[PDB]
Amino acid sequence: CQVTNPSTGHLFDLSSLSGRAGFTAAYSEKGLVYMSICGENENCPPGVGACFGQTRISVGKANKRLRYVDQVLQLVYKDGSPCPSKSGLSYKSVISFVCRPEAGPTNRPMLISLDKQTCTLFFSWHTPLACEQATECSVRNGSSIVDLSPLIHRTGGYEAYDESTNPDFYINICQPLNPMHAVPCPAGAAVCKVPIDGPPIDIGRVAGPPILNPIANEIYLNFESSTPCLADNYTSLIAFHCKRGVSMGTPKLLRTSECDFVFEWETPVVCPDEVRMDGCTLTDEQLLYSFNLSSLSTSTFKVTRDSRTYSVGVCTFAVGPEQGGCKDGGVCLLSGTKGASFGRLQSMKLDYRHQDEAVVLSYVNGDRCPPETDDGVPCVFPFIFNGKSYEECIIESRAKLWCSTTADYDRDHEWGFCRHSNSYRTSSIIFKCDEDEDIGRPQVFSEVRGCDVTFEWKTKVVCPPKKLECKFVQKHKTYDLRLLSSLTGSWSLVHNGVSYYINLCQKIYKGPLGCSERASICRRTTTGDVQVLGLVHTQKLGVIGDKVVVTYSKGYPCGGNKTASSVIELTCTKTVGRPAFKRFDIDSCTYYFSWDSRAACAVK
Ligand SMILES: *[C@@H]1O[C@H](CO)[C@@H](O)[C@H](O)[C@H]1NC(C)=O
Ligand SMILES: *[C@@H]1O[C@H](CO)[C@@H](O)[C@H](O)[C@H]1NC(C)=O
Ligand SMILES: *[C@@H]1O[C@H](CO)[C@@H](O)[C@H](O)[C@H]1NC(C)=O
Ligand SMILES: [Cl-]
Ligand SMILES: [Cl-]
Repeated sequence: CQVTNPSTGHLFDLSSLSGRAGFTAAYSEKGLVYMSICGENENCPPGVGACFGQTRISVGKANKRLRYVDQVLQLVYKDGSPCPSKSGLSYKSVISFVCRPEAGPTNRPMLISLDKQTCTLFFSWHTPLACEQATECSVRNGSSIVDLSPLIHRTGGYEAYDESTNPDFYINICQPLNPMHAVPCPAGAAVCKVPIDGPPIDIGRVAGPPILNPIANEIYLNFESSTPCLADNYTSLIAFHCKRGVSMGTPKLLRTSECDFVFEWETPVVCPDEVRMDGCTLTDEQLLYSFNLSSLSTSTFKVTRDSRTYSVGVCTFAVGPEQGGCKDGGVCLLSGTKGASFGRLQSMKLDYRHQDEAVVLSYVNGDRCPPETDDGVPCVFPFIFNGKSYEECIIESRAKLWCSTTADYDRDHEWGFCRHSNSYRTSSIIFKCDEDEDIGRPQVFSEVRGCDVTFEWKTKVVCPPKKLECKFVQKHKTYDLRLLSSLTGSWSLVHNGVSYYINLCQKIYKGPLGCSERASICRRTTTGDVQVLGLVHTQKLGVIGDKVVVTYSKGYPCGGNKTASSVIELTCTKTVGRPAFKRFDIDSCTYYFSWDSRAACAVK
C-alpha cells in the first residue's frame, strides 16, 4: 500500500486510509460508490475495492498496485464486473491521489469523469498525505518576499476567456487543479484545455517556484506536461503584470505559439508595497488644508454587530501579535478560532468625499468573499451537518460542492450547490465630522454578503478649519488679506433693506441667530429668516486681471442640488474700504460682492 519516487526516493504511505469500512464517492444525484483503500470494501462482494451504490456492481477488484505518475499516486482496480460495451471486458477504476497541503472536509474521493466506451471510472482524491515538498508560491525580492499564495484556487479553477456560455481553459498556480463538476481535467494537472470535440488535454503541470525578473520587474511561472505536442511535450506560461485595485484579476490567454501556451495575469499581489506618500494624513488639491488621522492610529478598536466582532485599525494592523488572525489585515472579522482579513493595511487609500465633507479610508484585497448557492441565497458558516460543524462548502452525500443556508442543516435541511466568489474582501471607514468626539469610536454602517464592511466613525479629527490663512500667492505676487479678517464680529452691508454679514478667512462672530457656526458670509432679509451664503473652510483665493477674488461655497439649499455661493472681488485702492453688493446670478445661485481695499495690493 505504498510507492516511492523514481527521482528523489521519498516515502508515501496510505495506511491511514486503508479502512475496511472505507469511504463513499458520489456519481449522478442519488447514485453512490462504496470504496476502500488497499483492500476490499465491506459494502461490496468479497474481493472488490469499489462497487455501484444500491446494486453492488464491481467497478474493480482491490489491490496494492500503486503507480507513481508525475506527482500523482495512482491506483488501478482491475477485473471488475462485465462492461456494457463488449463481452469479457471488465470495469476498471483509476483512483488517483493529488496533493493538497491544507486538510479540510473536502479531502475525499470523487468521480471526475466516466469513459463509457472503455468502462473506465476516473477518480480523484486530494490529500496532504500525497505531498512531497512545500507549496512554493513565493519568490524573494531584494529584502522582502513576493507571494502568489492568495491567488491559489482552492475549490476549482480559474476559467480563461473565450477569445476569437461555454468553457475553454482552466488554471491554478502552485497547487494543482481541484476536482471540477463535469470537467474531465486529468488528475494533478495545473493548466487544462477543454476543446468542444475532444477529451480535455493536459497542457500544464506546476513545475518550479515563481521566477523573478531583476530588471523592469514582472513575475513568471513555468508549467510542464507529460502529454506530447503535435509537432514535437506541451508547455504553459503565466506572466504577471502588476495592477492595483479591488480585483485580484483572473488570467487571460495572450500568445498561442503553437507548441506553447502563454497567459497573462494582472494582479495586486505582484505590486510592490508602497510607503504612503504622506503617512496617515489625507491631502486634497481642492481644499489644500489637510486632516491628521494619526491620533486614531494609536490603537485598535473592537466594533461589533449581531455577534460579528471586527477589530479595526487606522494606519495600523487590525490585530497585534496576540490574536494573530488576519495577517496584514487592517480590518479583521474575529471568529476567535480564526480571522478573516477585510483588506490589507498596506493597500490603504484615503480619499476626500467632496459631496459630503467626509473622509474615506479604504483597505482592499483581504481573504476571498464567501460562496453563495446557485440560486443566490447566502451560505451560513458555521453549519451543523451529521452532528459536525463545518466552515466551508463540503462534498458529502452529493456530487458537487455544497453549503447549508441555515446554522443547522440537520434541523432545517436547506442548502444549495455552492457557486464561488471571485472578489476578495474589502473594507472602508467613512469619517464624518463631530467637534466633541476627541477621538471617536467607529460603528458598523453596512455589510454586504460578508464581502465588504463599512464603518462610520465620527471624530473631531476630520473637521476643523474655522480659521484660515489670508496669505496666498498668484504668479509670484503675495497678497495679505489679514487686514479684513476680523477676529471680533464681522462686516455688514445693508442692500435694499436686506442685511448682509461678511467676514474674510474667519467665522462670523456674534452672528445673527440662524447664521450657523463656520458661516463665512450671511444674509438676513428684513423680517425674514437668515441665510448662510458661504462657509469659511471652503475658501478659495485667486487673482483675475487686477482683481483679487475670494470665493465661498456651500450656502443655503438653492433647488436641484444647488447651494448658495458667494464671490467677493477686490480691486486695489488707497483705503481699507467697505464691502458693497454687486449682483446675484440666478442660474449659478451666486452672490457677487464689491470691495475696494488696501488689502488687495501686494507690497515689498
Ligand atoms: C522588488 O523590490 C524592489 C526594491 O524594493 C522594487 O523596486 C521592485 O518594484 C520590487 N518588485 C518586483 C516584483 O520585483
Ligand atoms: C516529455 O519531455 C521530457 C523532456 O523535455 C521527457 O523527459 C519526457 O519523457 C517526455 N514525455 C514523457 C513521456 O513524459
Ligand atoms: C499627526 O499627529 C501625530 C501625533 O501622533 C504627529 O506625530 C504627526 O506629526 C501629525 N501629523 C502631521 C500633522 O503631519
Ligand atoms: Cl486526507
Ligand atoms: Cl479621549
